[PDB]
Amino acid sequence: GPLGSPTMELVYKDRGFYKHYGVRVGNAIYHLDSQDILSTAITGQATFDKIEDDGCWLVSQVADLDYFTDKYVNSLVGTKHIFSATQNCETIARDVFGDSSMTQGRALGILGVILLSAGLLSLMAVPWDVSSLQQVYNQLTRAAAS
Amino acid sequence: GPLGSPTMELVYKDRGFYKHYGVRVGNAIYHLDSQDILSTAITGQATFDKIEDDGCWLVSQVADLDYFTDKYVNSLVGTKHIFSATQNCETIARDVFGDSSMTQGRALGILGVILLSAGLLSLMAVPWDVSSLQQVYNQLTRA
Repeated sequence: GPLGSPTMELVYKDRGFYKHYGVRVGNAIYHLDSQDILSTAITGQATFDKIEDDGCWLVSQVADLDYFTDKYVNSLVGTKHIFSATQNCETIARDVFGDSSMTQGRALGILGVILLSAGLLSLMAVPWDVSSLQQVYNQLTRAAAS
Repeated sequence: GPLGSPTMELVYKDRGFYKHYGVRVGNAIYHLDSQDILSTAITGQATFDKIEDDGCWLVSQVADLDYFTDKYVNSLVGTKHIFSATQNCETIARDVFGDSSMTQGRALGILGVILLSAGLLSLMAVPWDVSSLQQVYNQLTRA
Protein backbone atom coordinates (compact mmCIF):
# COMPACT_ATOMS: atom_id res chain seq x y z
CA GLY A 1 0.00 0.00 0.00
CA PRO A 2 0.92 3.74 0.00
CA LEU A 3 3.94 5.04 1.91
CA GLY A 4 3.05 8.75 2.01
CA SER A 5 1.51 11.62 0.05
CA PRO A 6 -0.50 10.96 -3.15
CA THR A 7 2.33 11.96 -5.52
CA MET A 8 5.37 10.65 -3.61
CA GLU A 9 7.45 8.16 -5.58
CA LEU A 10 10.00 5.79 -4.08
CA VAL A 11 13.09 6.05 -6.29
CA TYR A 12 16.63 4.72 -6.29
CA LYS A 13 20.07 4.81 -7.81
CA ASP A 14 21.91 1.53 -8.27
CA ARG A 15 25.41 1.99 -6.78
CA GLY A 16 26.49 -1.59 -7.57
CA PHE A 17 27.30 -2.68 -4.05
CA TYR A 18 23.92 -1.33 -2.85
CA LYS A 19 20.76 0.44 -4.12
CA HIS A 20 20.32 3.91 -2.66
CA TYR A 21 16.72 4.99 -2.14
CA GLY A 22 15.09 8.36 -2.00
CA VAL A 23 11.62 9.83 -2.37
CA ARG A 24 10.66 12.05 -5.27
CA VAL A 25 7.87 14.63 -4.95
CA GLY A 26 7.48 16.63 -8.13
CA ASN A 27 11.08 17.49 -9.12
CA ALA A 28 12.41 17.33 -5.53
CA ILE A 29 14.21 14.23 -4.24
CA TYR A 30 14.67 13.68 -0.51
CA HIS A 31 17.44 11.22 0.40
CA LEU A 32 20.29 10.60 2.81
CA ASP A 33 23.26 12.72 1.81
CA SER A 34 25.97 10.11 2.51
CA GLN A 35 26.89 6.96 0.55
CA ASP A 36 28.99 5.70 3.48
CA ILE A 37 26.26 3.57 4.97
CA LEU A 38 28.69 1.89 7.36
CA SER A 39 29.95 5.22 8.75
CA THR A 40 26.33 6.33 9.10
CA ALA A 41 25.47 3.20 11.10
CA ILE A 42 28.62 3.37 13.33
CA THR A 43 28.25 7.09 14.14
CA GLY A 44 24.45 7.15 14.52
CA GLN A 45 24.18 10.28 12.39
CA ALA A 46 22.31 10.56 9.07
CA THR A 47 21.36 13.76 7.30
CA PHE A 48 18.53 14.20 4.81
CA ASP A 49 18.94 16.59 1.94
CA LYS A 50 16.61 17.81 -0.79
CA ILE A 51 18.04 17.86 -4.30
CA GLU A 52 16.76 18.49 -7.79
CA ASP A 53 16.00 15.36 -9.85
CA ASP A 54 18.95 14.82 -12.23
CA GLY A 55 16.95 12.52 -14.51
CA CYS A 56 18.96 9.44 -13.44
CA TRP A 57 16.66 7.91 -10.77
CA LEU A 58 14.59 4.75 -11.22
CA VAL A 59 11.10 4.21 -9.81
CA SER A 60 10.40 1.40 -7.37
CA GLN A 61 7.19 -0.51 -7.28
CA VAL A 62 6.22 -0.17 -3.60
CA ALA A 63 4.21 -3.42 -3.53
CA ASP A 64 3.70 -4.45 0.11
CA LEU A 65 6.77 -2.62 1.58
CA ASP A 66 4.43 -0.73 3.94
CA TYR A 67 3.59 -4.04 5.69
CA PHE A 68 7.21 -4.11 6.83
CA THR A 69 7.87 -0.39 7.36
CA ASP A 70 4.66 0.00 9.39
CA LYS A 71 6.14 -2.36 12.00
CA TYR A 72 8.99 0.08 12.62
CA VAL A 73 6.91 3.22 12.20
CA ASN A 74 4.75 1.83 15.01
CA SER A 75 7.62 0.45 17.12
CA LEU A 76 9.82 3.55 17.06
CA VAL A 77 7.14 6.22 17.54
CA GLY A 78 8.38 7.51 20.90
CA THR A 79 12.06 6.87 20.21
CA LYS A 80 14.98 9.16 19.35
CA HIS A 81 16.33 8.40 15.89
CA ILE A 82 19.51 9.26 14.01
CA PHE A 83 18.01 11.47 11.28
CA SER A 84 18.59 15.19 10.87
CA ALA A 85 18.09 17.39 7.83
CA THR A 86 19.74 20.21 5.94
CA GLN A 87 18.07 23.61 5.69
CA ASN A 88 16.53 22.61 2.32
CA CYS A 89 14.05 20.20 3.96
CA GLU A 90 11.60 22.70 5.50
CA THR A 91 8.57 21.18 3.80
CA ILE A 92 9.51 17.49 3.94
CA ALA A 93 6.52 16.41 6.07
CA ARG A 94 4.04 17.99 3.71
CA ASP A 95 5.83 16.87 0.52
CA VAL A 96 6.52 13.27 1.51
CA PHE A 97 3.61 12.45 3.86
CA GLY A 98 0.96 15.04 2.93
CA ASP A 99 0.57 16.05 6.57
CA SER A 100 1.28 19.68 7.52
CA SER A 101 0.60 18.85 11.20
CA MET A 102 3.49 16.32 11.30
CA THR A 103 6.71 17.82 12.62
CA GLN A 104 9.84 17.71 10.46
CA GLY A 105 11.42 15.48 13.12
CA ARG A 106 8.67 12.88 12.99
CA ALA A 107 8.78 12.94 9.18
CA LEU A 108 12.53 12.36 9.15
CA GLY A 109 12.11 9.33 11.42
CA ILE A 110 9.41 7.77 9.28
CA LEU A 111 11.24 8.47 6.02
CA GLY A 112 14.47 7.13 7.50
CA VAL A 113 12.62 3.89 8.37
CA ILE A 114 11.35 3.63 4.80
CA LEU A 115 14.65 4.35 3.04
CA LEU A 116 16.78 2.13 5.31
CA SER A 117 14.18 -0.67 5.08
CA ALA A 118 14.16 -0.48 1.29
CA GLY A 119 17.94 -0.41 1.16
CA LEU A 120 18.41 -3.34 3.56
CA LEU A 121 15.74 -5.46 1.87
CA SER A 122 17.37 -4.75 -1.51
CA LEU A 123 20.76 -5.87 -0.14
CA MET A 124 19.08 -9.10 1.00
CA ALA A 125 17.24 -9.48 -2.34
CA VAL A 126 13.96 -9.94 -0.46
CA PRO A 127 10.83 -9.22 -2.60
CA TRP A 128 8.32 -6.86 -1.10
CA ASP A 129 5.43 -9.31 -0.69
CA VAL A 130 3.89 -9.82 2.77
CA SER A 131 5.10 -13.45 3.13
CA SER A 132 8.72 -12.65 2.25
CA LEU A 133 8.72 -9.52 4.41
CA GLN A 134 7.28 -11.36 7.44
CA GLN A 135 9.98 -14.05 7.09
CA VAL A 136 12.79 -11.42 7.11
CA TYR A 137 11.14 -9.54 10.00
CA ASN A 138 10.97 -12.76 12.02
CA GLN A 139 14.73 -13.29 11.62
CA LEU A 140 15.52 -9.64 12.42
CA THR A 141 13.54 -9.81 15.68
CA ARG A 142 14.69 -13.34 16.66
CA ALA A 143 16.65 -13.42 19.95
CA ALA A 144 20.27 -12.54 19.08
CA ALA A 145 21.76 -15.53 20.92
CA SER A 146 19.25 -18.03 19.37
CA GLY B 1 45.80 -10.24 10.16
CA PRO B 2 44.42 -10.91 13.70
CA LEU B 3 41.58 -8.63 14.88
CA GLY B 4 42.37 -8.82 18.63
CA SER B 5 44.00 -11.03 21.32
CA PRO B 6 45.73 -14.33 20.33
CA THR B 7 42.73 -16.50 21.32
CA MET B 8 40.00 -14.22 19.90
CA GLU B 9 37.91 -15.65 17.04
CA LEU B 10 35.32 -14.10 14.71
CA VAL B 11 32.20 -16.26 14.88
CA TYR B 12 28.67 -16.12 13.54
CA LYS B 13 25.25 -17.68 13.35
CA ASP B 14 23.62 -17.77 9.93
CA ARG B 15 20.07 -16.42 9.77
CA GLY B 16 19.79 -17.12 6.01
CA PHE B 17 19.04 -13.52 5.09
CA TYR B 18 22.20 -12.40 6.91
CA LYS B 19 24.92 -13.61 9.27
CA HIS B 20 24.97 -12.42 12.89
CA TYR B 21 28.57 -12.03 14.00
CA GLY B 22 30.25 -12.11 17.37
CA VAL B 23 33.72 -12.47 18.81
CA ARG B 24 34.69 -15.43 20.96
CA VAL B 25 37.32 -15.76 23.68
CA GLY B 26 37.30 -19.24 25.17
CA ASN B 27 33.57 -19.91 25.68
CA ALA B 28 32.63 -16.24 26.12
CA ILE B 29 30.96 -14.61 23.11
CA TYR B 30 30.60 -10.86 22.77
CA HIS B 31 27.90 -9.77 20.31
CA LEU B 32 25.17 -7.18 19.84
CA ASP B 33 22.19 -8.12 22.01
CA SER B 34 19.75 -7.34 19.18
CA GLN B 35 20.05 -8.59 15.61
CA ASP B 36 17.38 -6.10 14.53
CA ILE B 37 19.90 -4.08 12.58
CA LEU B 38 17.18 -1.72 11.36
CA SER B 39 16.18 -0.77 14.92
CA THR B 40 19.86 -0.52 15.81
CA ALA B 41 20.63 1.71 12.79
CA ILE B 42 17.48 3.90 13.13
CA THR B 43 17.89 4.48 16.87
CA GLY B 44 21.72 4.79 16.90
CA GLN B 45 21.87 2.43 19.86
CA ALA B 46 23.70 -0.90 19.87
CA THR B 47 24.38 -2.75 23.08
CA PHE B 48 27.02 -5.44 23.44
CA ASP B 49 26.39 -8.39 25.70
CA LYS B 50 28.52 -11.34 26.85
CA ILE B 51 27.00 -14.82 26.58
CA GLU B 52 28.11 -18.40 27.03
CA ASP B 53 28.97 -20.39 23.87
CA ASP B 54 26.21 -22.93 23.13
CA GLY B 55 28.42 -24.82 20.69
CA CYS B 56 26.33 -23.65 17.71
CA TRP B 57 28.53 -20.79 16.41
CA LEU B 58 30.60 -21.07 13.21
CA VAL B 59 34.15 -19.75 12.85
CA SER B 60 34.98 -17.21 10.16
CA GLN B 61 38.25 -17.23 8.33
CA VAL B 62 39.25 -13.59 8.82
CA ALA B 63 41.60 -13.36 5.80
CA ASP B 64 42.43 -9.65 5.38
CA LEU B 65 39.28 -8.19 7.07
CA ASP B 66 41.43 -6.13 9.47
CA TYR B 67 42.70 -4.13 6.49
CA PHE B 68 39.16 -2.81 6.09
CA THR B 69 38.08 -2.60 9.75
CA ASP B 70 41.27 -0.72 10.71
CA LYS B 71 40.40 2.03 8.23
CA TYR B 72 37.01 2.59 9.88
CA VAL B 73 38.46 2.41 13.37
CA ASN B 74 41.01 5.05 12.38
CA SER B 75 38.25 7.31 10.97
CA LEU B 76 36.06 7.11 14.05
CA VAL B 77 38.75 7.52 16.73
CA GLY B 78 37.80 11.08 17.68
CA THR B 79 34.14 10.47 16.88
CA LYS B 80 31.15 9.34 18.95
CA HIS B 81 29.95 5.86 18.05
CA ILE B 82 26.69 4.03 18.83
CA PHE B 83 28.14 1.12 20.86
CA SER B 84 27.42 0.61 24.55
CA ALA B 85 27.53 -2.54 26.62
CA THR B 86 25.83 -4.39 29.43
CA GLN B 87 27.82 -4.52 32.72
CA ASN B 88 28.74 -8.14 31.89
CA CYS B 89 31.18 -6.60 29.42
CA GLU B 90 33.28 -4.70 31.98
CA THR B 91 36.27 -6.91 31.10
CA ILE B 92 35.87 -6.84 27.30
CA ALA B 93 39.08 -4.85 26.69
CA ARG B 94 41.28 -7.30 28.56
CA ASP B 95 39.39 -10.37 27.25
CA VAL B 96 39.11 -9.46 23.54
CA PHE B 97 42.11 -7.16 22.95
CA GLY B 98 44.47 -8.37 25.72
CA ASP B 99 44.94 -4.81 26.97
CA SER B 100 43.63 -3.89 30.45
CA SER B 101 44.65 -0.24 29.88
CA MET B 102 42.34 0.17 26.83
CA THR B 103 39.11 1.97 27.70
CA GLN B 104 35.86 0.04 27.41
CA GLY B 105 34.65 2.72 24.96
CA ARG B 106 37.59 2.21 22.63
CA ALA B 107 37.16 -1.58 22.80
CA LEU B 108 33.45 -1.32 22.02
CA GLY B 109 34.09 1.02 19.09
CA ILE B 110 36.61 -1.37 17.56
CA LEU B 111 34.47 -4.47 18.03
CA GLY B 112 31.34 -2.68 16.80
CA VAL B 113 33.17 -1.68 13.64
CA ILE B 114 34.36 -5.27 13.15
CA LEU B 115 30.93 -6.88 13.65
CA LEU B 116 29.01 -4.40 11.48
CA SER B 117 31.74 -4.59 8.78
CA ALA B 118 31.63 -8.39 8.73
CA GLY B 119 27.85 -8.37 8.54
CA LEU B 120 27.65 -5.80 5.75
CA LEU B 121 30.50 -7.26 3.71
CA SER B 122 28.90 -10.74 3.90
CA LEU B 123 25.62 -9.34 2.57
CA MET B 124 27.66 -7.92 -0.34
CA ALA B 125 29.37 -11.25 -1.10
CA VAL B 126 32.78 -9.50 -1.02
CA PRO B 127 35.98 -11.64 -0.66
CA TRP B 128 37.88 -10.46 2.41
CA ASP B 129 41.08 -10.13 0.40
CA VAL B 130 42.84 -6.75 0.26
CA SER B 131 41.95 -6.04 -3.42
CA SER B 132 38.23 -6.70 -2.93
CA LEU B 133 38.12 -4.79 0.34
CA GLN B 134 39.99 -1.78 -1.11
CA GLN B 135 37.39 -1.67 -3.94
CA VAL B 136 34.36 -1.59 -1.62
CA TYR B 137 36.15 0.77 0.77
CA ASN B 138 36.65 3.20 -2.12
CA GLN B 139 32.97 2.99 -3.09
CA LEU B 140 31.72 3.49 0.48
CA THR B 141 33.95 6.47 1.18
CA ARG B 142 33.64 8.04 -2.30
CA ALA B 143 37.39 8.04 -3.08
